[PDB]
Amino acid sequence: PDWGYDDKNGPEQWSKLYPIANGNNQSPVDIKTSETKHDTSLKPISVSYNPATAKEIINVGHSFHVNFEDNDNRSVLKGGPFSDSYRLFQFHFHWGSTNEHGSEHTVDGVKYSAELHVAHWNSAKYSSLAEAASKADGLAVIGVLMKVGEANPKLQKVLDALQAIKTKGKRAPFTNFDPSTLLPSSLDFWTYPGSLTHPPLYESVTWIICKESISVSSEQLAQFRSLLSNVEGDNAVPMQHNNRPTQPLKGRTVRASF
Ligand SMILES: Nc1cc(C(Cl)=C(Cl)Cl)c(S(N)(=O)=O)cc1S(N)(=O)=O
Ligand SMILES: [Zn+2]
Repeated sequence: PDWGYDDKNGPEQWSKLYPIANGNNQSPVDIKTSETKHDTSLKPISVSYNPATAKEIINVGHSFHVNFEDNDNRSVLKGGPFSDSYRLFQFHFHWGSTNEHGSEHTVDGVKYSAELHVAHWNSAKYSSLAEAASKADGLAVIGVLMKVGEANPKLQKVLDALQAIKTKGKRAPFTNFDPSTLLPSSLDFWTYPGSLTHPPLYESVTWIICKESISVSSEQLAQFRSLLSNVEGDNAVPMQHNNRPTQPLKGRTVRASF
């Protein structure tokens, strides 16, 4: 695994292997609210997820992923800036080494403690995730800023599952879960054209960033950081952080739905 988040293989070094790191549509960004453009043409975000599409949780070494069956349109995102239906395939989190930072997106310079990514691919235009992932209109990702405070009970199934995937490569079934339960009450959002926030950093993402945060406790964040990046039997290496710094807007417009 050439890339990671440590001093030698981390975000400031990704450009050596992935020159798109220094591109014009890189994510995440700082959303400066004085510079957002309210767009009257934005429709409300519509999510409709079937809990039976939940499939598997996986320790991928730098993070963990919760994957969904994506063979049909049982679980879809519509509305907002999109004409096309986008098919749910994954959610995951980013976090930092301490409570002070850990989100990827920031709002008016303010860093949150963690961030939820709910990822979808354009099944109107493309035939698979692998095809869509490199296309400018291929991916739609909802970002939710997670503010340290009260324990969030909606995270329970996810946190309880981590003990079965402690080390790199471990995976387990993760079923009967609707991740719309993790979204805030308001789906008021910012949107901008951007990228995956880690390699391969493709500029394929329409970002949908929620205005409203969701909560997370200090102890729930500790559960994320207690996951191990090493394989079973090796020296324990906690997953301390996996958030990328904010990237230059390079003249992009962040639009507001509100
Ligand atoms: N950084 C990143 C990478 C991927 C991956 Cl691992 C692929 Cl192999 Cl496409 C994906 S995804 N949704 O897994 O295709 C999303 C992101 S993110 N953090 O939401 O921008
Ligand atoms: Zn992410």
